[PDB]
Amino acid sequence: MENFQKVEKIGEGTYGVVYKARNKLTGEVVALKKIRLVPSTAIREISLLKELNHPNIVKLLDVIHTENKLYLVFEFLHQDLKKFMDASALTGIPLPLIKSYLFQLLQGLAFCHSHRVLHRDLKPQNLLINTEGAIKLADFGLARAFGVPVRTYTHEVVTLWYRAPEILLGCKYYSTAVDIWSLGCIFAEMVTRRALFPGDSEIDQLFRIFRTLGTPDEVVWPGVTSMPDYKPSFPKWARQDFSKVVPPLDEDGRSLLSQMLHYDPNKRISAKAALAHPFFQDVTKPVPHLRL
Ligand SMILES: Brc1cccc(-c2cc(NCc3ccncc3)[n+]3[nH]cnc3n2)c1
Repeated sequence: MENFQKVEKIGEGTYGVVYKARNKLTGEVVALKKIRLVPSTAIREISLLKELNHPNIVKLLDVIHTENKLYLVFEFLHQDLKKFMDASALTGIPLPLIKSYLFQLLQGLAFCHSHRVLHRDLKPQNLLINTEGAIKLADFGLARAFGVPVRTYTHEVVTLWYRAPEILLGCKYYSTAVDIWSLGCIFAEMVTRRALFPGDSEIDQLFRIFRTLGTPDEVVWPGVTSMPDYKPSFPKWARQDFSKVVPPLDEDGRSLLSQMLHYDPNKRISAKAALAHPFFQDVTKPVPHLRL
């Protein structure tokens, strides 16, 4: 830590305070993350993430285990998508830019997933943008390392808006399809300028999902009725047309959103397959209008 000078508190993450900081020797400007509670297991797992390098993954520069505390030093980026969407509310992110960002995030998932590494807590606050038209995933792999708590260290509620339904139904064993689902929800949110499923508890989240996509059953999701927190007593809602759910998204876009939104995680499109989807045939890399 003494090798850093804290420029400023950026905010309060899942695990702890996030600082913008300068390496007190090397000049480099970085994101510094203190991790609350170190266990041998988390070290070895964190250390596997330093090698998981990709242009659409926020680079983990260094892990520091000293004084029995744990800091993570990250490539610094100046804005997240949550804030960028807020800034863009009056007219929406232009579709060519939504496509570029989606395309790039799928590239980063496709990388991590091929090495068997999931995010598990994708969300706008976790997706970070620069002035070059790029977008990157933060905190990849940290959920397996440390868990995902209900409240942060500052009791701030961790949002459920982007959580896949197999998790909400108590499935113990997640696959990579959970990130696809989150990303699907983020994709719908960029398009409509409104969160898809803003639940404020687990059941409100589940039921919000149900009301839009239909209560899942053994037809669409084999094995569903036998998941840990499934209850025969769930209300049975009918599914809504996607045309109602995300206008004015185009046919290709709606078609892809649907596959990213499949109940059965096994049926849910992979990142790699999704990059091949006709939605992305005219993809480009526009530069965002950023005010820092
Ligand atoms: Br709080 C919180 C929760 C999850 C991720 C991050 C960030 C933000 C960020 N920069 C975006 C901002 C946001 C606001 N002010 C300055 C930079 N990062 N750069 C590199 N890792 C980062 N992790 C912060």
